[PDB]
Order: sequence, then structure tokens, then C-alpha cells
Amino acid sequence: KLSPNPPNLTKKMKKIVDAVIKYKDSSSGRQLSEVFIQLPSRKELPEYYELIRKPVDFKKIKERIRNHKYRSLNDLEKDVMLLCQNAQTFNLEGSLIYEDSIVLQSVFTSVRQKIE
Ligand SMILES: Nc1nnc2c([nH]c3ccccc32)c1-c1ccccc1
Repeated sequence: KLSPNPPNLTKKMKKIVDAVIKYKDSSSGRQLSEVFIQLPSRKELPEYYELIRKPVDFKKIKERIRNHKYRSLNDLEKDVMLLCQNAQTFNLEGSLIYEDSIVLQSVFTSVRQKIE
């Protein structure tokens, strides 16, 4: 049970993550975040957990905002960048999931800059 963040910070983290999650592909209209909202279980995808040291998904990113685990936008950014790097490790270059993760990193940076 961590000490609560200032409300403005919690509110800002949620605003940024909400915008990344809602973002739609600029050609197909697909919500890029969809595959990354909730990890498959270990039973469903054991190869993922065999490879990736610290699985994260947008559900966990929201939990870490909620529980005040992130103490700044930099802590939040580190986990969103980890989510995308994990995608780049488990999926091939030139796969849609890989290339979607590169786009989502750019969306996070852009939205954070705007909300700041
Ligand atoms: N190749 C993937 N690669 N990365 C992830 C993922 N699901 C996630 C759910 C949450 C976080 C990362 C991932 C998948 C996947 C996509 C379709 C079906 C099963 C898993």
C-alpha cells in the first residue's frame, strides 16, 4: 500500500494511457492497442512466459496507475516502452504485432508531449 500520488498526476497518467489505448491506425482504423490489453495466461501461451522476463499489458499498466506504483510520468513511460520492447522480442520484424508496437511507442511519446 503505497502513499497516494497527487490526484493531478494520477489523472494525467490515466489520460495518457487512455489516449494510447483508443488510438486508431491511420489507414485501417484498427485499434492498435487491442492485442496488448490483456496477456494470454501462462497455460494459453507458455512460450511467451518462457522468453519474456517481465510481461506487461495495458491492464497491468492501469493497475500500476491505480495503485500509485508509478511515481512520475517517467515511471509510466518506462513500462509502456517495456510493453513495446517485449512485443519486439516475441514477434518478428515485419509482423503486424511488431510494427504495431513501434507505432504505439510513437503514440505514447506524442500524447505525453501534448498532455504536458
Ligand atoms: N503475439 C503476441 N504478442 N504480444 C502479445 C500478445 N498478446 C498480448 C497481450 C498482452 C501483452 C502482450 C501481448 C500476442 C498474441 C496475439 C494474438 C494471439 C495470442 C497472443
